Amino acid sequence: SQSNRELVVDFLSYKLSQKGYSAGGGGGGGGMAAVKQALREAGDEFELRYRRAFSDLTSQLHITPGTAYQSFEQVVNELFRDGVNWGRIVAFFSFGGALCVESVDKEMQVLVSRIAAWMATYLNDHLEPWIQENGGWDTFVELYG
Ligand SMILES: COC1(Cc2ccccc2)CCN(c2ccc(C(=O)NS(=O)(=O)c3ccc(NC(C)(C)CSc4ccccc4)c([N+](=O)[O-])c3)cc2)CC1
Repeated sequence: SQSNRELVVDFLSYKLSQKGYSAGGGGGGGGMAAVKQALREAGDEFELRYRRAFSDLTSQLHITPGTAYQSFEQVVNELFRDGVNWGRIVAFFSFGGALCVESVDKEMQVLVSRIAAWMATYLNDHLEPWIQENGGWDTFVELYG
C-alpha cells in the first residue's frame, strides 16, 4: 500500500522518459530508492531478452478510453496463471509501461493516469499478498539489484 504505488509512477515516468516524453517522475521523491533502480534495470534487461515474447503481450491489449479495468486484469492473470515469481512480475511493470507509451503515441496522455492506478490496484490485490510472503521487495533487490 502506497509504497508499491510510488514504484509504479516511477517505473512509468521512466519508461516514458526513455521515449523522449516526460511525466510525474519519482526517482527521489518518496523512499525505496534501491528498489526503484533495481526494478528499472530489470525491466530494461528483461525486455531485451524476451523482446519477442513481450512484443506479443503488448499486442494482447489495446488500452482505450472505453476499456474496462477488467480487460486489463484479464491479460495480467495469464502471466501469473502458473504461479507468481520475481521475473514474471518484472514483466508486469514492463507491460503497463508499454501500454502507456502506446497511449502517448495516439495523443492520449490522459490514460497513463488511469493505467498507473489499475496497476496499483492489481499490485495491492494479487501481488502484495505474495511479495509479503517472499521477503518483501528487499529480496528482489538483494537478488536482482
Ligand atoms: C511464454 O511465457 C513467458 C512470456 C510471456 C507469456 C505470457 C505473457 C507475457 C509474456 C512468461 C514470462 N517469461 C519469463 C522468463 C523468465 C523469468 C525468470 O527468469 N524469472 S526469475 O524469477 O527466474 C528472474 C530471473 C532473473 C532476474 N533478473 C536478472 C538476473 C537481472 C536477469 S534480467 C531479468 C529480469 C526479470 C525477469 C527475467 C530476467 C529476475 N528479476 O530481476 O526479477 C527474475 C520469468 C518470466 C517469459 C516466458
